[PDB]
Amino acid sequence: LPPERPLTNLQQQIQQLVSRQPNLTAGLYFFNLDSGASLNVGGDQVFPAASTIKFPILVAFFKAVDEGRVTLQERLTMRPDLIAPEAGTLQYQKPNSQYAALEVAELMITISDNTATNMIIDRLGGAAELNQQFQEWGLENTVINNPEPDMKGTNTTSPRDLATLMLKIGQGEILSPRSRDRLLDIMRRTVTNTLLPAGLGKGATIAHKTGDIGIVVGDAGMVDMPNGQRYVAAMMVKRPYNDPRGSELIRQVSRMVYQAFEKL
Repeated sequence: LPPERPLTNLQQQIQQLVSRQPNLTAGLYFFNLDSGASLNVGGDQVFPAASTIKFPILVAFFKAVDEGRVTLQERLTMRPDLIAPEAGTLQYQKPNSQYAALEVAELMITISDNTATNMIIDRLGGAAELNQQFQEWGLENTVINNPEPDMKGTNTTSPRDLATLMLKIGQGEILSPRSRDRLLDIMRRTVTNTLLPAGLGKGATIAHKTGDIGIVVGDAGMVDMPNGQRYVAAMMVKRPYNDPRGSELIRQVSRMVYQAFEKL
C-alpha cells in the first residue's frame, strides 16, 4: 500500500462542518488505497459501537470457519438467554429452534439481527474470547461489554478500528480468500443504506455495516468507485435521540470525500 498522506484542505473543511454542529460529536477516518490520501477527524476516539461491532464479529466468525472451529452448516440454537429485542427476525421464532451458522451470521449483518449476534458471540466462545481476537488484529478500542442490542451503548469501537479492519480484509489479510469474499458479499446486502452509501456517486459499490442506538449513529466499510479507486471509510456520531442531523452529517461527509476523490 502507498503511504498515508493527509488531505489537509479537505480534512480542514470536514472539521469545520463537524465542529459547527452544537449537540453532535463526530469521529471519522477515511483512507484511499491508490493515492494514500487520508482523513482523520476524531477517528481515534472511542464511541459506543452500536451495531457496527457486528462487522468485527463477522470477521471472527469466518476466522473460526477458516480454522475448522465452526462450520457453515452446523446448527446453532436460539436459546432463551440469547433472544434479544430490537432489530432482527429470529426473535419471532420458537425459543430453542435451530439455524445454520452461516444463515445466522448473515442475518447478524444484513438486518442487524441482535438475537443472531448473541448466538454468534456465544458460539465463538463469548465476549472475552472475541475481545482478545480484536486486540490481535490491532483494534485498540473495539470491545464487547454486553449482549445486543446493548441500547445503553456499553460496547465500544473507533472509526480508525473499523476502517483499518476493513483495509486489512480488503487487502486479503486475516481471512482466507473464500471467507473474505463471503464476508464482502454479505456486507453488500445490508438493508440500511441511508448513511455512507447515500453520499456515493452512481455506480460506486460499498460493503459496510451501519449502527444506530438512537443516541449514536455510524457506518463503516469499503467503497469501490467507478474510476477504479478504492477507499475505506468509517464515521460515528453522538446525537440527541434519533436526531436527523446526525445521519445527515454522515451523508454530507460521505459525499464530500467521494467527490474529492472523484476530482483527484
